[PDB]
Amino acid sequence: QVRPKLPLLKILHAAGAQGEMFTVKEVMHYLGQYIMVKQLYDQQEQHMVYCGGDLLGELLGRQSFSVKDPSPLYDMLRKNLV
Amino acid sequence: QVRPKLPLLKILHAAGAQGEMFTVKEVMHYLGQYIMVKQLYDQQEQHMVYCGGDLLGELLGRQSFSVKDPSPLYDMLRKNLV
Ligand SMILES: Cc1c(Cl)ccc2c(/C=C3\NC(=O)N(Cc4ccc(F)c(F)c4)C3=O)c[nH]c12
Ligand SMILES: Cc1c(Cl)ccc2c(/C=C3\NC(=O)N(Cc4ccc(F)c(F)c4)C3=O)c[nH]c12
Repeated sequence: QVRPKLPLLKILHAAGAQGEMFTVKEVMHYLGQYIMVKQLYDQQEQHMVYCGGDLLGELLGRQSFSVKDPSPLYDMLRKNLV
Repeated sequence: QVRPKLPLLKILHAAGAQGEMFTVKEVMHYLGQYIMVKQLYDQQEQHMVYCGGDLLGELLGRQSFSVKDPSPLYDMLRKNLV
């Protein structure tokens, strides 16, 4: 089981998660939710996430990532779920 | 506002919608959910919706569409709303 730190719960909750303990599938569904509802992906680079000045970005530290290559976010997730 | 038809009413509900009437975009937005959660998009081709055999397929009439060129179910709402 995974209890994230506040900041990511923050993206997390904000995509309608509830609570503190979680799974990794679950942590991946809400971050997807978030990107989809925040509509953060690129209308023309459909796999590219643009989260400049957006709290994901904050948490990832990049302004962009590709989902076709998800590493930098794993290193977010490798970093953030206790 | 729009009265979605059962077979599209089928698909909305599958991604946790409820009711009989919905706006365009909540609607636009459940399809969004159906597709995300069911992984209808191709992981390499992310703007690409691989849906044959799925309810969505035939209701689109099809086996995919380009989420860049949505006219099939922009067309499939227009005949399935309301
Ligand atoms: C990378 C990534 C993550 Cl993580 C999460 C969501 C997305 C994503 C989402 C969408 N692209 C799109 O065009 N729509 C609107 C849409 C809805 C239903 C239709 F049937 C339809 F044709 C069009 C989207 O929801 C594109 N990349 C993503
Ligand atoms: C076209 C279209 C429609 Cl219509 C609806 C949804 C999508 C879509 C969604 C995803 N692609 C992806 O790789 N994930 C996983 C994911 C989870 C958490 C993250 F943080 C993340 F970066 C990536 C997705 O959820 C990609 N194209 C779509």
